[PDB]
Amino acid sequence: VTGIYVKYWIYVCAGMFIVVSFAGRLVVYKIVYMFLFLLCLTLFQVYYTLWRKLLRVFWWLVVAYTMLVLIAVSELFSSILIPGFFLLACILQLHYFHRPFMQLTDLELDLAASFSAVLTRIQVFVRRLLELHVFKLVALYTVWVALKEVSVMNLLLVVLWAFALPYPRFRPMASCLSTVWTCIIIVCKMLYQLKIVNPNWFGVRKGYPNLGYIQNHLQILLLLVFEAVVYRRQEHYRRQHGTRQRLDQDLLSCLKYFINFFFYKFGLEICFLMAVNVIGQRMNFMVILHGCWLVAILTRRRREAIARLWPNYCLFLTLFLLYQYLLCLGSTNLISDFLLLLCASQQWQVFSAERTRGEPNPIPNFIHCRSYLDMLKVAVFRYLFWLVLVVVFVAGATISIFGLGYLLACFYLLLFGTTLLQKDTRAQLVLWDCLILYNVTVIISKNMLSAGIIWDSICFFFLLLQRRIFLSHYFLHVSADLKATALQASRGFALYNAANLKSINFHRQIEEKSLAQLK
Repeated sequence: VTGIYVKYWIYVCAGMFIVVSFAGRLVVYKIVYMFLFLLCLTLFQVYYTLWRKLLRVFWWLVVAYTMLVLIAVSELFSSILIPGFFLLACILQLHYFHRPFMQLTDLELDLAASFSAVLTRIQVFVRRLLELHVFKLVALYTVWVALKEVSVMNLLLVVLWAFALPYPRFRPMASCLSTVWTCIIIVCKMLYQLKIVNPNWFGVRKGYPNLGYIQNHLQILLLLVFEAVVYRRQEHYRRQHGTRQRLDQDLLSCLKYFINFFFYKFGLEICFLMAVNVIGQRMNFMVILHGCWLVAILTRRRREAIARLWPNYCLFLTLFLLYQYLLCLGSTNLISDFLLLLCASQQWQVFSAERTRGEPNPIPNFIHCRSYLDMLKVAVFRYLFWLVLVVVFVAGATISIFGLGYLLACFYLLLFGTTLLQKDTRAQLVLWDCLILYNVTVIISKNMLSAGIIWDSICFFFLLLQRRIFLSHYFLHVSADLKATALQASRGFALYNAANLKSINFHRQIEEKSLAQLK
């Protein structure tokens, strides 16, 4: 208990600074003290050496605050309980928790196993997803900036995020510099709430309540500081304390080999899917140019020429995003377009990972006999190639103002699916590319009207999934079934002939016995 009472210092101080607002109007009394304290904590964290080594600055800030507030000054019973207890909690830390909470941060009934293992593994996955939470901080930053209320030059901070997203030379330096620029933006935000207003690059919204007009920037710089705290805890956990082949034992190892590499050879597919959702949601000629370049970057075949266009993909993203935000300035569609740029940035990052029969060999074993692969592995590998025609048909249901062509297409496919696997993969991929092209025509065609987007997008999604299947040497042994089932049919026909001959000569003898009985 003494560790929990001697370590919980910085978060409780930030809680005092967060609940220490609204003791008067916009002055140096309540809010500006907490703003300067959060800015001092930001300078201590981003100065890369005062993460826990500015106890002189902490004690001197407590000393200056208590000295000015105690030698300077129903309404006089909570402010002395606010800042009086602020100085009292600073001195109570100086007597209890300024030595222990700052010295330990140096650099020199069986739920307990699930609790500790989940804590350590959630910390590890939270670091690997704290790169992704720098991305999610960009996400919530824009989703509060351009989707709820415009912050203090929100275009500038979201633009810092915007060129921070695709570039790894920016990311470690520009992450801390973005925390510093968001802290300076919060300083300029709380310095803009003055009372001399005398009542397009400022947007002074005249913040009334003096608490709500900072939380979209205070929580933003605080999320960047939570990322900085995760980086510091990453350094601390580094100083202290599935395989691509071992997935074939159970479904949890499949989930481990999935979660480690969920975007690895899946990425550009989900990129195109998010592009499809963006084109569906945006409804603009900007989305028409977006879909023109997206379908053009689909129009070449492999994962190699498009891999050369993928730095050019990041190039048109960086050419598009800032101009789009400033042109809307002087949307939520732009927020999900930034999410699309985030997925494309992730792909542009991890494309060239050259660090790292065969697995095709246990697969004809793995079409009937597995621990738990086959129940899902060939339900994927066989019982989706028909289900795609079901979702083609329901896309032709809802609304088919012209969807009859893909009804006739799934008619041809529904007749020809037994033998289209029996084609070789060249013509298979030819006809699949033809089919996905004739799909992605119609979405941009339904963008040229100035509903029914989701079923076409889901059809497209399953089409990318089967394209991954139809390349794969994992699928070749499911395809090897079809040569056998094409060959052995006449033997089964002769088996039905022999079985019904057995039935007829089973019934003739019964009738002979009954006629003998009657005679």
